[PDB]
Amino acid sequence: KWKTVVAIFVVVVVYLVTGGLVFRALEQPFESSQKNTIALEKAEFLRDHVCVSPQELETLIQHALDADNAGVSPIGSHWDLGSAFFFAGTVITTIGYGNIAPSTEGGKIFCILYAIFGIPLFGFLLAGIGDQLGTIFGKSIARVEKVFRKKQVSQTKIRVISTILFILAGCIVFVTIPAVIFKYIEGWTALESIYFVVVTLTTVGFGDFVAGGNAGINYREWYKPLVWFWILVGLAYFAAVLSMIGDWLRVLSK
Amino acid sequence: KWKTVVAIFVVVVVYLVTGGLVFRALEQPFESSQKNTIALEKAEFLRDHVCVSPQELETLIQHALDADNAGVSPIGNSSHWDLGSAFFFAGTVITTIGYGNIAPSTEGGKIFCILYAIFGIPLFGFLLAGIGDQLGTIFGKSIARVEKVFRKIRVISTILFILAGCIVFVTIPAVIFKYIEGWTALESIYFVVVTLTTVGFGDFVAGGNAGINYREWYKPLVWFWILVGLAYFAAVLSMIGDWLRVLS
Ligand SMILES: [K+]
Ligand SMILES: [K+]
Ligand SMILES: [K+]
Ligand SMILES: [K+]
Repeated sequence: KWKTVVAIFVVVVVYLVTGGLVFRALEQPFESSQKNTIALEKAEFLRDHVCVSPQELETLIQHALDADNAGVSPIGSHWDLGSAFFFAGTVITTIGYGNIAPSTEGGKIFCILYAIFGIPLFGFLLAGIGDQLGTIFGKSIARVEKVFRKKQVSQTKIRVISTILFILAGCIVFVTIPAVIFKYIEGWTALESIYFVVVTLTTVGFGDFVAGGNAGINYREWYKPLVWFWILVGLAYFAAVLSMIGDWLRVLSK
Repeated sequence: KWKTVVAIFVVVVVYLVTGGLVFRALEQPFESSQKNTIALEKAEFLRDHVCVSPQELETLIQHALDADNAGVSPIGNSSHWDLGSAFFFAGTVITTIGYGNIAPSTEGGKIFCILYAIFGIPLFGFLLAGIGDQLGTIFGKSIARVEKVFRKIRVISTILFILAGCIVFVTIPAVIFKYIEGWTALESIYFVVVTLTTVGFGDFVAGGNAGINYREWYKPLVWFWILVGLAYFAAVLSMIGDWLRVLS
């Protein structure tokens, strides 16, 4: 119904206006801070180095940015058999970190066709893992559900206890335990690790934090595909969690 | 069934190995080219400018990168967190596109983004399902008018919907982004596909240029296109999924 479509639209538009105001309240002071810091650092380089013109400076910065955009650090491979495999995975899962992206015209063309047919192909694997996890957790939850049924507990509370039991159990295995590993391996903060997990498993994938992206960290070859395996089982868990939040939002709608 | 789950896994693993080899065949020679280009550009700067030491060169390059990571161009008044630009950022999280050209740098901004995504993505799901049902009624009533003419079929209707929607949601907006943002014909189509599949690399982001001073009607209209375009692409990717299930 169009009447209900307009209602959800008004809620979403308000939710975005609200979100945007909270984000600028938390981010605009830091943005202004970095805007002034680069203004000062560029101005002090032209003071200290008189043999450098303001135009020659901008040309160098542009050359450094062009290199960084291409996935090459302008300080001091991303397409190796393993790193390219994980890139492909990032496209198929719709995460799209963008820390690396195709620069070649042909690379962009192949990326279009690869995503179009690859994303539905993953959909089957994600639905398959989703059904398997629903059988593993489903059998474990039923064992607990039978215990409360004997205790004359209401059908309401049992379903509530089960929903909190599944979320809490999976949150340990797919969110907490991997974030502890990323905090130690990648060397991020407790917040930045949880932030990476949520941003990854929601398929948002900003690319500010990417597992196995540090030049200084020389971790073994098994880490990159193991991260992709965590993603595979973690996306199925998060899909169920986001579906339950949707289900609870439908309850609040009625 | 687990027997079919392992089968799809083997297909996906092969598809990734294949994909990775095609991507490196197209990208690794250019990567090596840019690796040598920055090496020579830095070496030429230190030759032409003797008053600059190799240490103070890396320090500025580092300062420039730090600024770019924070979403501030180290080139050359404009903001990324203004009422309108922050609204589009919120939209990017909710649609799961996540361009990442801008992302929260604050610990609090990161905390709020976790909660915002968790409750916001399902909220969008309803709006996307609602637009999906409405488009299915608009395109469904228009296809039935043509279907009645030939009766006096399902394959002919699928080709008609894909071609019609591809003009309205992919072709026409790509032409606008090529003129407004100033991208190539390829880069505009590439941006549209990367955006409407919710991949969102962030290499190309509408309303991201510092030099381009587009009005307050540009940034929200882009999200309005994202809103109706995601519903179209969701149906297209569902049909490709349906077609693959037939081949299975
Ligand atoms: K990104
Ligand atoms: K994404
Ligand atoms: K992304
Ligand atoms: K996505």
